[PDB]
Amino acid sequence: GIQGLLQFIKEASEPIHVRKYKGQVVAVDTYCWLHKGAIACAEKLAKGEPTDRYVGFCMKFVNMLLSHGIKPILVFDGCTLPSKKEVERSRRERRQANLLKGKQLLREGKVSEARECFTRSINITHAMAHKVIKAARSQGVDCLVAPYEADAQLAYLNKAGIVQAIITEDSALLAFGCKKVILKMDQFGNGLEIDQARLGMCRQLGDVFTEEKFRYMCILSGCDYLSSLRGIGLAKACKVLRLANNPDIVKVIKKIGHYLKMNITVPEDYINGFIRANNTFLYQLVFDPIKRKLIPLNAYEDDVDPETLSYAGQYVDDSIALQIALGNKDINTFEQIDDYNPDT
DNA sequence: CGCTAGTCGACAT
DNA sequence: TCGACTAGCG
Ligand SMILES: [Mn+2]
Ligand SMILES: [Mn+2]
Ligand SMILES: [Mn+2]
Ligand SMILES: [Mn+2]
Ligand code: NA
Repeated sequence: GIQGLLQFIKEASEPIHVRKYKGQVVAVDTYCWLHKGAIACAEKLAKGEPTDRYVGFCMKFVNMLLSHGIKPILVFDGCTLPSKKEVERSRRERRQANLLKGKQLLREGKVSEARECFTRSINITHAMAHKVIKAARSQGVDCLVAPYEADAQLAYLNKAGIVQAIITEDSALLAFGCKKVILKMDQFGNGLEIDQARLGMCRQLGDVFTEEKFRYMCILSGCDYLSSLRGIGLAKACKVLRLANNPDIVKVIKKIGHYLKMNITVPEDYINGFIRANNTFLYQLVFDPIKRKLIPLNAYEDDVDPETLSYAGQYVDDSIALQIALGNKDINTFEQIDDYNPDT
């Protein structure tokens, strides 16, 4: 959701081929592939007609990784995150709008236009993802459903040393503190890598290459958890953090118009939103696959009360988190759609 | 120049 | 699940 982030830090990126990670473990932001896969068969998906074309699309990529001796872990988005509800609403509204329009264009005969609308009405469901999971597993590929956003789960797997890199199209994964992200990776393995440790290569960040400041910059520029103040993008957010001296980020935001020589009113709820968004990048719940439990992405500090962090994912019993992670529990019916047992 | 909001692009015949 | 582009605005 950090619009314009990749161009802005392009200096820190390197063209690569995934051969680099041969014999290592890479995690995949699989909903990216799913959304790409679904475009080919949008019409049938919109009409409710049966399709599994998207499964073969994802499997091309999976197969390619395996051929180069990469051990992929496919990660899937799970339950809805309240911090993202506004964005979830606008996406839902847009899908609905386009689906209706396509249908009306079918009673018109304009199949060309109707196709353009359907393709923008695509909704990726757990049922669709679960078909990819079965395909993957049958080829011995580890799959994991995040309890909430795949984003934080990926970050967690990268930070824990479980995977060495993350394949995704979402550059905001860097604000979650991923070490290595591989973007724009094509079907042949060519892609664009950004390492957190090379963010200092990026001249226009100044000293906003440190984890905490980089996160603040991303949030300030406007992210999925929190719309920016009007007139603030990456460059001005970066500028505020460069020029600001005070460590207390709240006191800096309150006087943000000062650092920028702009008339910017900062509403009281914006500070609250900013804190919430910060806490969401930091403490969004993930599933530790080794101990098989729900944990915050980072350990709680001595400044956060975990009781107040519902918006970052509510805890559920670990036995339930397990069934979700294995893909057994449908997200929504919360009923068993499968009974895969990794032990046996 | 930097930011915004709208648009449109991803598939693959 | 997202990103790239662009014309217009300050
Ligand atoms: Mn849940
Ligand atoms: Mn979703
Ligand atoms: Mn994201
Ligand atoms: Mn995501
Ligand atoms: Na912004």
